[PDB]
Amino acid sequence: KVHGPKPTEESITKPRGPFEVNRRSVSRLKVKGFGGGTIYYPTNTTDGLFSAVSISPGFTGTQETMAWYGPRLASQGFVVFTIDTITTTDQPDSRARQLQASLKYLVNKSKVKDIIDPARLGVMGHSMGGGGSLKAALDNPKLKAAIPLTPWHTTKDFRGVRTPTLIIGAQNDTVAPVSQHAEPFYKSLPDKPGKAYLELAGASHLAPNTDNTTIAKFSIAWLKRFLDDDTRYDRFLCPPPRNNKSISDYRSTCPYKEH
Amino acid sequence: EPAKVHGPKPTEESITKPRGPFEVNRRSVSRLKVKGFGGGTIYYPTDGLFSAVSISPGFTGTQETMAWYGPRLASQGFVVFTIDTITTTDQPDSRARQLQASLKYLVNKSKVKDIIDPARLGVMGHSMGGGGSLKAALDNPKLKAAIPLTPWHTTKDFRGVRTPTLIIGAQNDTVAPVSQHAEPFYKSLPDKPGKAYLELAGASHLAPNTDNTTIAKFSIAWLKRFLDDDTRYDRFLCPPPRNNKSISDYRSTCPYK
Repeated sequence: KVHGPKPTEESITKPRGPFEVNRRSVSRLKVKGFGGGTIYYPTNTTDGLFSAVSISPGFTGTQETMAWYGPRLASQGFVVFTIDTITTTDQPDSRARQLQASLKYLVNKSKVKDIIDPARLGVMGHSMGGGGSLKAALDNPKLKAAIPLTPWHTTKDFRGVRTPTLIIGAQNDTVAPVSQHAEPFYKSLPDKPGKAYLELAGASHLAPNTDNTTIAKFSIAWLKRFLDDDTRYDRFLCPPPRNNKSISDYRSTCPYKEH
Repeated sequence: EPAKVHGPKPTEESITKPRGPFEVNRRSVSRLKVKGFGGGTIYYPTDGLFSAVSISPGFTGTQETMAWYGPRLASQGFVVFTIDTITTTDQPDSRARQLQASLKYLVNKSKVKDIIDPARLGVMGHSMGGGGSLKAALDNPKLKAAIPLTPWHTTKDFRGVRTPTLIIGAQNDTVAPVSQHAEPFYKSLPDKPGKAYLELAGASHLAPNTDNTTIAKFSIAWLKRFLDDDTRYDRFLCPPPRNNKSISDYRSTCPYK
């Protein structure tokens, strides 16, 4: 149950995949467990069901900070929900619950509920939202993928996360320094079902908030591989990338075996 | 993988006695012989296998604060490890890892490993150690029971804990006030596989550090029911207790099926 043609380096790095994207706003006034958001979804709803991902911003951030992920990922055959939080000062564990509440809304109530495979749901988030994604995955092992972007959390040990997790760090991050956040998070994760750490060379904490080919490629491959079980994307992930000036460090538990 | 039926069919009397039916022996584990925790004392019964439970102290506390659980529980047919932490100021999430390290030592390396059922492992702990027990269960869903005693943690949301959990609070606790620690922890836990909250009437934060018939009865019933799958002890837990002057509040997801 896969979408799109056989991928190439060229296809996965293009700003848009093969799907046209529609959007629907969800008002803060119409939902309770999070702050509303924007749903980006493939206009072609006549084929198979799609996997879905919710994406959280960080502290003081709104969905505007994450908007680029909407078209970039939805155009690859996903439903993508860029959420706002109840308040912009919500902490990571609250962000976790808001991510889960947003997925519940998407599958139970939203206008696109019947185009989503409710068994194939992921989380992503920036900064405290990335901390939130780790805790959301810890608390719901049914989640099939997590992508914490320059994550920040006071909890450091995520050994209980059973979800395939790609942590994206920023080498020169001073807000969530990788030695204190991304790296301990990654090292704590179990060997299986699959993890990776991708560190963006020369990047700062805000790198996730603007179109980034490296973030896009690896996030598309991760969601394809783990939400869709699409092994045609394994080639992008394993063996780990080499000779990439954008990537200052990479760690993995390649190969990732279907079990 | 069959359940255990250690000891005689229980009664109110049998479960409230300080010393249960099994003879207790004890072995020290040196701090200098382990790395993942601070050593401890293993209490174990005198041709079957027994479930095992590790027990953490709280902040600035040593195993002496939890020593009474060793005989009281081991005499009911359990291997009980009262651990020390690497330092007395270790934080809850570190205490979680030390509880898990202590269990791994028990099953892989200890002098009592031949009598332990490695499939049936639980955690308990006081205060920060009770926060630790919640995090240990969050992180290892194979654990079959958790008993956080007057727990303290900064993390409040344990909805990801898949282990049967009995939280014991103290009504008048000012260190880990129930409204800020035990109650939010309990409410966050999932409905299944089974949870309970027992609040000790008039009790302070230090209630868990002295022989307490209520703590003992409910802890024995919980470990029997969930580490051993010994449903002969269901009767003590469900329906919830009533008319008990020692219990100022009780919450459950009875029945536990």
